[PDB]
Amino acid sequence: DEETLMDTKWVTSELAWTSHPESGWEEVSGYDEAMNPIRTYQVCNVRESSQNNWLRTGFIWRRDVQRVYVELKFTVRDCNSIPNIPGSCKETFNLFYYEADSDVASASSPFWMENPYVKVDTIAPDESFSAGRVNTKVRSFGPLSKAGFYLAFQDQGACMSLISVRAFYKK
Repeated sequence: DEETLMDTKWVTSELAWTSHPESGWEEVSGYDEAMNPIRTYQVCNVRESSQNNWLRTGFIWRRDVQRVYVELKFTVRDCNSIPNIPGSCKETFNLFYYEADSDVASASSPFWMENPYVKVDTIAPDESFSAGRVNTKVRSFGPLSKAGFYLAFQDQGACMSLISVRAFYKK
């Protein structure tokens, strides 16, 4: 038994998450594996140096949940399949969370807050398009003690697409 706290596939308009910088992660009209229309995020600045692209979700109320699970579905381009690629190309991204007692963040505020985004994990693909298949990975974090949290993603020079994100808890 499970309950969903947030799912990107619920959204029919726009996620309108916060990209820092704007030239990094980009929201796009996309498709899941079953060709449901859904909102996706992508980033692929593979020929530029010094990439540190962050993306932060909206605020998610945690209820009374101690440990949150996060299901990510994503695709990654094999670095070595990209013509004349610099050696800095990456194939992983990082997942973080940020606990808060209220929706303190703002897309107009500076991105970095008093407390750190706390790392959940470095996420690697099982398969990368080179052809490969959509990757599905589940990670968790906690114990939580504040009213809610944000999730956040860091790219540093990969070419990938975040197809969906679902935060849930196990009952």
